[PDB]
Amino acid sequence: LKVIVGALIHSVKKLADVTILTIFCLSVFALVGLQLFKGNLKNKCVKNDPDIYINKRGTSDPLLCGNGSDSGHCPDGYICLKTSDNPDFNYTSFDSFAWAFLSLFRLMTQDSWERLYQQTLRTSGKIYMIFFVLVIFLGSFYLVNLILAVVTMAYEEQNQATWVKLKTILFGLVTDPFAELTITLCIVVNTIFMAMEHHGMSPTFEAMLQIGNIVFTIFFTAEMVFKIIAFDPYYYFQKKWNIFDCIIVTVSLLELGVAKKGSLSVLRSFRLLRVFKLAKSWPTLNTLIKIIGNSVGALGNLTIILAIIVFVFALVGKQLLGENYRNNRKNISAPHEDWPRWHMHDFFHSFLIVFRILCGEWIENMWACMEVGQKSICLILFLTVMVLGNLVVLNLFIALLLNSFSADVGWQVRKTCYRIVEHSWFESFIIFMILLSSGSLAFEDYYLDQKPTVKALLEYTDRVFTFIFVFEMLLKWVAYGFKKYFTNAWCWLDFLIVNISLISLTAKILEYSEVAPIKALRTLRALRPLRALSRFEGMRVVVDALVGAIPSIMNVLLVCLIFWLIFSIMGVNLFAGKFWRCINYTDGEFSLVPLSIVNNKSDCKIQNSTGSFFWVNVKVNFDNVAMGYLALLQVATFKGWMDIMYAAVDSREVNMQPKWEDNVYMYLYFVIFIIFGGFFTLNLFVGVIIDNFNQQKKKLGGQDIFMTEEQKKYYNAMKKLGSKKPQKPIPRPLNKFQGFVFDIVTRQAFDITIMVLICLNMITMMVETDDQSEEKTKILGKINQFFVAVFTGECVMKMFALRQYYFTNGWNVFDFIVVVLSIASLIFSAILKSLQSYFSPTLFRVIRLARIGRILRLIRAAKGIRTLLFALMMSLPALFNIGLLLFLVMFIYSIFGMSSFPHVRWEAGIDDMFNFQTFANSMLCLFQITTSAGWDGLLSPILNTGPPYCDPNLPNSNGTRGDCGSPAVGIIFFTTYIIISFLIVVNMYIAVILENFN
Ligand SMILES: *[C@@H]1O[C@H](CO)[C@@H](O[C@@H]2O[C@H](CO)[C@@H](O[C@@H]3O[C@H](CO)[C@@H](O)[C@H](O)[C@@H]3O)[C@H](O)[C@H]2NC(C)=O)[C@H](O)[C@H]1NC(C)=O
Ligand SMILES: *[C@@H]1O[C@H](CO)[C@@H](O[C@@H]2O[C@H](CO)[C@@H](O[C@@H]3O[C@H](CO)[C@@H](O)[C@H](O)[C@@H]3O)[C@H](O)[C@H]2NC(C)=O)[C@H](O)[C@H]1NC(C)=O
Ligand SMILES: *[C@@H]1O[C@H](CO)[C@@H](O[C@@H]2O[C@H](CO)[C@@H](O[C@@H]3O[C@H](CO)[C@@H](O)[C@H](O)[C@@H]3O)[C@H](O)[C@H]2NC(C)=O)[C@H](O)[C@H]1NC(C)=O
Ligand SMILES: CCCCCCCCCCCCCCCCCCOC[C@@H](O)COP(=O)(O)OCC[N+](C)(C)C
Ligand SMILES: CC(C)CCC[C@@H](C)[C@H]1CC[C@H]2[C@@H]3CC=C4C[C@@H](O)CC[C@]4(C)[C@H]3CC[C@]12C
Ligand SMILES: CC(C)CCC[C@@H](C)[C@H]1CC[C@H]2[C@@H]3CC=C4C[C@@H](O)CC[C@]4(C)[C@H]3CC[C@]12C
Ligand SMILES: CC(C)CCC[C@@H](C)[C@H]1CC[C@H]2[C@@H]3CC=C4C[C@@H](O)CC[C@]4(C)[C@H]3CC[C@]12C
Repeated sequence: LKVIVGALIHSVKKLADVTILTIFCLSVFALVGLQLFKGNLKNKCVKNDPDIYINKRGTSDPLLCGNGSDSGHCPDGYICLKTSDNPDFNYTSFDSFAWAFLSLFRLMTQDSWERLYQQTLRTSGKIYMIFFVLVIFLGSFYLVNLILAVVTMAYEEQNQATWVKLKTILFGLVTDPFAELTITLCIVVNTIFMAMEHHGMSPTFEAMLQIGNIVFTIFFTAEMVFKIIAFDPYYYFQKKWNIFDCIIVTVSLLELGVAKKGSLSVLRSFRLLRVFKLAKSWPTLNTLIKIIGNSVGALGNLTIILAIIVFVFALVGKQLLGENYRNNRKNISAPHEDWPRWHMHDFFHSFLIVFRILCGEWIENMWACMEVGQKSICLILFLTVMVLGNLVVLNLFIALLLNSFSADVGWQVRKTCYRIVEHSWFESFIIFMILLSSGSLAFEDYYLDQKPTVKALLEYTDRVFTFIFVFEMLLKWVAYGFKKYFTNAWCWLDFLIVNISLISLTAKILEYSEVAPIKALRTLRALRPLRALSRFEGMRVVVDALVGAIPSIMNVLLVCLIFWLIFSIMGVNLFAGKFWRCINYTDGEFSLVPLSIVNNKSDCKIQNSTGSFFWVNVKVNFDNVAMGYLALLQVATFKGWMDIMYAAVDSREVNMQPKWEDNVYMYLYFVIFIIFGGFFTLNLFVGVIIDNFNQQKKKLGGQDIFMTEEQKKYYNAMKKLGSKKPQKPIPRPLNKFQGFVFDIVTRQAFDITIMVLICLNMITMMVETDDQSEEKTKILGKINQFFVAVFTGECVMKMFALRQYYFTNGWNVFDFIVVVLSIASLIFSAILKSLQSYFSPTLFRVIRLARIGRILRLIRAAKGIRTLLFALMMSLPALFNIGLLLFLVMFIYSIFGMSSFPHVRWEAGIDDMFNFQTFANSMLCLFQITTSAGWDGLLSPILNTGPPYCDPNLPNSNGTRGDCGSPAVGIIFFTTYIIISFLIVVNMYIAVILENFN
């Protein structure tokens, strides 16, 4: 027992340092947030007229508004006041450290951090984007990387630790190579015929599909009969793949003999599994099948323990909270429906709740589970499931990732021009004329219409810039030469950009600025910032590194697309066009008509006596295979996963009003898709990526990636600083006056005392709350002097002792800086207390931030936190280059969105402050969706194409389609951005992982 106890202490010691780092960073950021905005979110609107709150369209909750300029304003007739109630159920805010640590925890884990990021900005202001980017990068991305690296190192160390029929049979053995190609082509054609379905399905089309299925079944059955006849059970049946083929074909002909053909729709797509037969031709698909098999096979024990854990947690939650869930339904249920959409009453819903927790969404059900049970018991269960659940899942993801993978005078002029081009006077000029040109696009926003001078200046700048670029291009042509220029890869990335701009501007100036293709091309002017990729050394290097994996990414992309086509043909069959519903739309907010009044289309048509009954489809549905792909991508990115998963369960059949959870068991389809097209299809992409960088690195022979030569030598210098830190030993003072001061300073317990004092300062900083007694305010202020005075005295003592000898140490300079900063902050506060200098309290609470600079002293005294911070220090250049590339991508998409969706109707995620009409708002939205959070909410107001959800007919300034977007371009934009950002962030994670690996 003692041996296993010690073993458990071990394998936790591995995460000891990372856990302490997480706790300390969370505490520091909690203190920063608490000081910045405490009890600020409780700023609901109240009508000047008891309490009168207005509600934002589409949401019953009150509207958090705040005083300031950046912060979100409030409708006329309302004054933002510190109404005493927190926005979400009264359970989310920064009014105290205990409520600030949890908010930062859920901001690190990223669960629904979109709401927090758009609330705290609405209240405090837009300028607070800095805190959120900092906590996401330094907090979320960094801490998850380090935890993943800890688990990876632990498990890597574990891994490396240890008659007539006979005549026909003779003639039936043709088995020509043409036969296998023919059968494979037959499989592909069967799939492509079964993958062309839709809502229309004219009778001729239905008959054609039926006869096609019949003939293909006939061919497959004839082939199986011929093979079994030619072979015997010992030869034919003995094969695993033959058994699979026989099972699928017999399940296809039995249903082909059923009364209701594939009425189940699970059997109408059971034959579709045969596409696995393409495993022979496809190595990547073979590897995917191997991944799944070994996950269920050799590595099946880990999955079994995961499943039993999830089942046990779901059962415990049900048994403990179902009675309260039923007794208090009205407390958490939606305004109209009588039951919560997600609850824990019966085992199925408890298991779905636990799966939602494991999926990365827990607070939404946490809050509600607090207003139906004791806060203590419901808080433990929700947190323990997350930590244990996400640890066990990431334990499988690595186990699968380590077993399947790795287990005349003209020529003189030409030469002169060639030499001139290489000159710095032109190179640097072009580099910063490519930066200014890219930057100038940010001012082309929707509000630009209101500043005629600004747009005129911008168009002058654009014309001059394109003229300059044409001159540069023709000079480069006349110097370098046609073949030399066109050989390079980037040379033509500039040529096509220049031509796009040229033809667009020529069309505009030719009084032909009305052609739809011309307008679309002009909308592609967001490609101008792309021109800065070649010039910058680091961005060019990272671009080359990324392009080095296109061959290794295309195969996995194709395999994922096929394995998703299967699930997009299973979903289209199970439920197509069955998502339509009859809604009642009185104001923005609408209530689907109860099935008592209208239960089908004609009823919703004859009872239109209210003037508002509407029959409209869900925004994301399963009508055809393209929408199936979109609705599977939303479930894979885990955003919009409920609007298309609620429609599924409430639908009954074609042209019938959805009923409350009639298809309560249709959640299994989405659960299965999540499992397979997620944990078993991203694991493939990741393994392929960790072998395409491991290769090409062993090929590079250790050459650093994402880094230039100057950055490499700087990295080497810093690596030496990792051992050069110590300076010469300090001589002891000779005179008693300085000698006694020195020998008192340098002592066994001096450092312990200073650390304890910093800990006490942290304690007295965290005891702070919102709206506390004036007595406690005075106490904190006075103890905020007992500490600043003491630290300044100690710093001046150590400065007097040893004179300039100690100044050589860098961190001594750092702590001197923090102490003098505290003194300066106190002086500034005292001076600003005057009657002449008065500003918002935010200025007080931001100047008071110097204390955290004064409590960062523990870093120099830390054990492993300092090592991890050193690793981050070394990795900074690589992450800087990748961040430059990511910001360039974000800028491209910002310009695209600003040009394309500045008129959509403000619904769901979009608001009056998170629109696309301004560059700041566009950057805010793109930063939010960079992690694929709320992208569904931003997409939904674009999918709308007709009334009432959007009014296609609406002046909308000059906006076309009124308040309705273009679903095709919206889907392309958002899907491309999320995929590209996933690639860039996984590059960042790989860079950090390898930097810590060294
Ligand atoms: C939409 O749903 C409604 C209600 O289900 C359908 O109307 C219904 O039509 C049926 C068949 O005519 C009616 O059944 C009949 O009821 C009368 C007595 O009212 C009885 O004498 C007949 O023998 C038969 O049982 C049903 O009552 C009627 N319900 C109502 C209130 O309208 C409607 O046809 C559906 N429309 C579509 C196209 O989905
Ligand atoms: C129930 O009755 C209402 C009212 O007739 C129907 O709404 C109507 O829907 C049509 C088609 O969407 C609308 O046509 C267009 O509407 C826009 C926006 O008003 C307008 O700009 C166009 O000129 C054109 O009229 C129609 O206006 C709209 N009428 C109203 C006032 O709602 C609804 O479709 C009916 N629903 C059912 C299921 O019977
Ligand atoms: C479906 O939508 C319609 C239209 O919004 C709803 O009817 C509307 O109900 C409101 C009351 O919530 C009516 O406003 C007021 O009603 C009171 C009734 O005493 C009246 O005294 C006021 O002068 C005022 O009219 C509104 O007029 C009425 N509009 C109509 C005629 O459709 C309907 O209740 C909704 N039904 C469901 C089940 O969602
Ligand atoms: C949204 C994009 C995010 C970034 C990732 C995706 C990038 C896609 C590709 C964009 C750039 C495509 C052109 C640049 C990539 C290829 C080039 C990538 O770097 C070029 C070096 O590999 C080779 O140098 P050069 O091509 O200048 O010339 C050397 C001699 N050879 C190579 C010509 C024989
Ligand atoms: C309802 C449909 C669409 C989804 C479920 C598909 C199921 C039934 C599939 C996926 C995994 C498949 C099995 C995979 C492996 C083997 C072993 C082989 O020696 C015979 C076939 C057999 C036993 C398959 C039978 C069919 C199977 C169980
Ligand atoms: C049409 C206008 C706007 C832009 C024209 C850009 C032209 C010159 C660019 C666009 C894409 C380029 C091609 C992209 C990739 C390759 C493969 C390489 O192995 C040989 C050159 C070749 C074939 C390039 C030749 C130049 C090219 C065709
Ligand atoms: C190691 C310790 C500090 C970890 C945290 C301990 C717990 C008990 C801390 C976390 C936040 C703390 C609270 C933060 C702020 C206030 C307001 C103050 O006017 C009274 C104390 C009170 C209400 C604190 C009580 C103790 C508290 C709940």
